Amino acid sequence: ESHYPEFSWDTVPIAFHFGKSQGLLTKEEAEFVATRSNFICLEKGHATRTHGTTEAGIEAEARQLKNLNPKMKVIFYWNTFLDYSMFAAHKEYAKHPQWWLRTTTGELDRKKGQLMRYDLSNAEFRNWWTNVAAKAVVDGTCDGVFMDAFPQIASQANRKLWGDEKFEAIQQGLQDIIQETRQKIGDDKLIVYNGIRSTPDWSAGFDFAEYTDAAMIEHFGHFQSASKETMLRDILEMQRAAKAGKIVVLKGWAGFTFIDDQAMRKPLTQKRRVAKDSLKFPLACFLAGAQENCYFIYNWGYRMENGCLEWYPEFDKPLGKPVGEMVRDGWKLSREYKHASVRVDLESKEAEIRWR
Repeated sequence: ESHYPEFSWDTVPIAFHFGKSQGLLTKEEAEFVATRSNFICLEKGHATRTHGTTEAGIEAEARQLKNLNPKMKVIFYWNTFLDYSMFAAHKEYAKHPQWWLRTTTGELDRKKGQLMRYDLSNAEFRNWWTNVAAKAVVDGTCDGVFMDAFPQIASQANRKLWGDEKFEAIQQGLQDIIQETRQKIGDDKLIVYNGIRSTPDWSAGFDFAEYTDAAMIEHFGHFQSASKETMLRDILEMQRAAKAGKIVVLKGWAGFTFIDDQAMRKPLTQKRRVAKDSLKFPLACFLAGAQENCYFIYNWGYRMENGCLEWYPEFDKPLGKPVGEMVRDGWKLSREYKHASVRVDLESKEAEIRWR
């Protein structure tokens, strides 16, 4: 409620989610972000080239953004499952081998690149992890935390590595770490998590709602979520969770993603042409289902340069409050706003936005 980012329907509601590893945002970049949104999550690595640690880079960025826009809610990225190297916290975790997660054989559980995965069932680890979040948001200038990697924690394949007993303890540990985060950071801070996910094999809607404020739909229209069935499931879950009072962040992709090699090799001007042509469909999907506290992100990745500071005239046009609920006819969706009429067909991937 009162701790949410200040929401408006005046124009398309926008959020940001990115990092600039090479330094703080320039004056122009910070002015752009702070003026055009009240809601940004700063990624791992942000400003580490000049500030050393992600914690120091994010803290300095939060201060400069809030000097520009005191209503900007700045969210600290803190992965719930993975021990990334570019945080001061990494060399703290390195000193607590009693916490480290192992497979049934006693081998350390690490992703490729010697990236340890956390044993959420360990209470001492959880106290430390939530302390890192509290340092960033209570003592520091951020307004909340972005808890990534829930689908990885829940993956049934982890049972093979850990055994069933440890798997269940880790799933309970996720419940406990979310609760303990809320207790340590307070009721006026935001908990954003990743997230809502719809694939043919595995799906997750908004969860942990007594504690979490916001969920990302990270894969909208892309990855294993491009089918009409999974798109409809994502849009309907946005509608449902936001009608129930939650924040939903729909991550649109600008016709390609950061793992699409041929697309990522194209000259920037061509990427921009693709991004312009690719906007209407996901924007219409977002507007079809959007409710209060729903935000759109649109780009091709999570580094600043991946389209994150591009802009489009659609984001400047009067939108206004919805004047009716989303209407569905099979794969076709429509929505009426005070200053716009939205139509999208998930089966043909056609869309129309009539601005007025």
